[PDB]
Amino acid sequence: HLFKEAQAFIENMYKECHYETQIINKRLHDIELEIKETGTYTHTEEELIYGAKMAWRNSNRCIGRLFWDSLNVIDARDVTDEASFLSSITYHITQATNEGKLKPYITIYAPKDGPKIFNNQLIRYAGYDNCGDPAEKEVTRLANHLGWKGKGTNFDVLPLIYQLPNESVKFYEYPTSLIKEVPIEHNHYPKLRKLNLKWYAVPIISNMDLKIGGIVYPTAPFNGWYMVTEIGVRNFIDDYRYNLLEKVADAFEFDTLKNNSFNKDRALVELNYAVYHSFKKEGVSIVDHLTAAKQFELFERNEAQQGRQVTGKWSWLAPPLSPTLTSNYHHGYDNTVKDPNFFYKK
Amino acid sequence: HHLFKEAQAFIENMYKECHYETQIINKRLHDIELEIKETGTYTHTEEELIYGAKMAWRNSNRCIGRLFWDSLNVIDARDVTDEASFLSSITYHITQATNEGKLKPYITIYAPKDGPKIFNNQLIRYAGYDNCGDPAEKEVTRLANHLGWKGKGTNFDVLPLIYQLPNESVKFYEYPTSLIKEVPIEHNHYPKLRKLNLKWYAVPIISNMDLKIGGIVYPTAPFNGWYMVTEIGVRNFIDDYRYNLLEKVADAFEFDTLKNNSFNKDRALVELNYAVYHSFKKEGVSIVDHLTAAKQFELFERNEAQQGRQVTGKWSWLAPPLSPTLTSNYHHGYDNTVKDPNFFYKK
Ligand code: HEM
Ligand code: HEM
Ligand SMILES: OC[C@H]1O[C@@](CO)(O[C@H]2O[C@H](CO)[C@@H](O)[C@H](O)[C@H]2O)[C@@H](O)[C@@H]1O
Ligand SMILES: OC[C@H]1O[C@@](CO)(O[C@H]2O[C@H](CO)[C@@H](O)[C@H](O)[C@H]2O)[C@@H](O)[C@@H]1O
Repeated sequence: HLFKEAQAFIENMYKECHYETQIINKRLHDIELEIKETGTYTHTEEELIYGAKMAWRNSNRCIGRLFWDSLNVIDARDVTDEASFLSSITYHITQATNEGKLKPYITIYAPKDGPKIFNNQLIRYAGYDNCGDPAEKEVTRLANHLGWKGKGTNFDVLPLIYQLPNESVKFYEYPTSLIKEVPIEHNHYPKLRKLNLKWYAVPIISNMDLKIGGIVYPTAPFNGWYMVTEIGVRNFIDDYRYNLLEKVADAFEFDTLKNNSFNKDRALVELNYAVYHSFKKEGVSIVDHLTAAKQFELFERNEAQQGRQVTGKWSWLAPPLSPTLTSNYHHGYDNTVKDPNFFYKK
Repeated sequence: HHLFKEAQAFIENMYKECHYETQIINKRLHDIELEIKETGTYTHTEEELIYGAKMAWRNSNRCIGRLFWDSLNVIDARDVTDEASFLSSITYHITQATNEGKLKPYITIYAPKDGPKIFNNQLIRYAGYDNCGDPAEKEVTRLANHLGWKGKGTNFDVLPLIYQLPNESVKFYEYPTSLIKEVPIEHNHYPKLRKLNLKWYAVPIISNMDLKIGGIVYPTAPFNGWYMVTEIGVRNFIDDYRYNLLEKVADAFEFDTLKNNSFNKDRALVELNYAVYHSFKKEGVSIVDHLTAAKQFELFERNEAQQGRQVTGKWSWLAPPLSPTLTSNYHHGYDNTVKDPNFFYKK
């Protein structure tokens, strides 16, 4: 079964790379071998780089796949000592941030006996009883249990929580200078700044499994740049998250929030307008929900031109703001999940 | 036989819900089994027809307004076979449904075999032309024109009923003006919007679906409820394959630009729904906003739990096309199993 998934991957990659049937066979030969010698096989560095790009390209729930081939992949399968591991994490965050103009990065670690990461994202705000991000409560209790103690504000950057093989779980705090943050303000509603809201620049998912032709990489944090509604609608407004609708509505001076007023709806638009332009002011990359969809159309065009069909999960590709104003809203998608890809941990 | 299976499942589900003794159910199943052998199908007890229609609305996975299923006003018109009575029954439904603005949910079920045939998508819809009107009603408008119907050629020409009684040509019938309640759209804060001369009808009456109850298919059974703001303010007015009014409306709201990062497109959308909502309110026509409708759906789920029934649904349709994250249904999935009785699109 392993060789079967492996074969599938090699064929697709090489066919897409216009490789002579000849070498394809040689490669399958080499693989079939070490699968017997070992139990699994090892991807060439070209396959690892191409496999991760393909995984992003098959990520059905991703609206930003237009830039899939832009991924900067880092082979860290050899990282086994604490110093180099930590060094690789900070390097990723530093190179991804790129002084504001974010760059797609993925740091792939060893598929077996490798560094384990417990964070949902390399960068997240703690979640406490009376403040913080409710979604990060679990990971925050773990941090505290380990000995970590944050300032206790609404935006305490959680530390990297990791564990090397044959060692206990540890946590590492990033120097604040490493994490770029964006104060949120509205150039038409002075009172918004008074709420002291802000968000980090780079979203680095570190709790998913990367699968390339049979091999499963349990640790391979990756990042892109935000799309307004992620911060302005879900992070800040979801009732199970920061749930700031009321405080923000006040900053916008809406005397009421009765459903009849449609102020709840106006507050959402304004908040995303503030988030977007606050990021723009800090020189940090961000894309608005509608532009993000236009870029997605191009992705679809670029794929059809390469003879590939487009898969996707409708409910995710559609933004939580003026969804009908996006092309993808008006038709369905084939949610078929292909390999390579990213999956949730069991 | 296949028919009896479905009739039985319906009878059992229904009578069980009404707490009817086992003997009552078995007696009914006998009578049904009997008349299927003697005639091909069976006839629904008037009670079964009324409760069956309500179970159909309650099982409709795509409907956010199911909290009111219990209140459906069912009209049995399986006896109507002549034209004059057919039309009369239509104006009656429209009359009762509208109720001068205090809209009431109604459904008229005609004969399941050899009954009146209806071609409209909704009893009330605006004509669709090549240079104006509702693009969605092009096909139906072509038919109306072919039959000799001729409208003033505006963006809002109320189409005529198009029907056909057995062994008779397809005809069209124009509703009296007084019969069709309409609402002019205007925004209190934006006087320029009135200048667009927009409006919409009060009652949404679906007339293009099949009602299925215990194996019995009722092809002609128009139903209605009242509108939820986004159906008009977002889809009907803004979809590019509908009236496509974003640019025009934006100008009425005086937006200097519609470039994406300006977010005016989104403000324009919220403002247009605010207009549509209060316009209906000003004219005294029932309407519910998207968020309020979703709150009522929460109640529906609470009531259904208390009745031992599970709730099915189609997520993408339940989530409104405006600030969907502000509705509870957006944050979890829904079992889209289609149970009977139910409504179906005509094949
Ligand atoms: C370049 C900028 C990018 C943009 C703007 C973009 C945008 C998005 C958005 C809006 C989501 C929805 C998140 C949510 O609301 O839950 C998402 C999900 C996703 N994206 Fe992208 N993306 C980008 C880069 C990346 C990269 C680099 C990868 C892969 C290496 C990727 C993989 C995915 C995956 C796996 C999901 C689903 C994750 C989940 O299940 O929660 N994205 N992306
Ligand atoms: C009493 C007020 C009601 C409200 C506010 C309500 C609201 C809605 C909404 C918002 C939709 C989606 C429309 C669209 O986007 O195309 C819908 C669909 C639906 N509703 Fe309701 N509804 C009501 C009454 C009814 C009644 C009385 C019935 C059944 C006898 C019903 C049957 C359905 C069905 C079958 C659909 C799907 C129709 C389609 O496929 O286009 N609804 N309703
Ligand atoms: O936009 C992509 C999305 O559209 C659907 C709608 O059914 O299919 C269309 O696009 C495909 C290309 O990805 C074509 O293969 C297909 O023929 C066309 O109808 C979805 O299947 C697809 O996910
Ligand atoms: O809300 C209905 C919807 O919820 C799901 C999961 O999203 O089912 C869970 O919640 C129901 C509460 O209404 C329970 O009856 C059900 O047992 C539970 O699993 C869907 O399956 C359902 O469509």
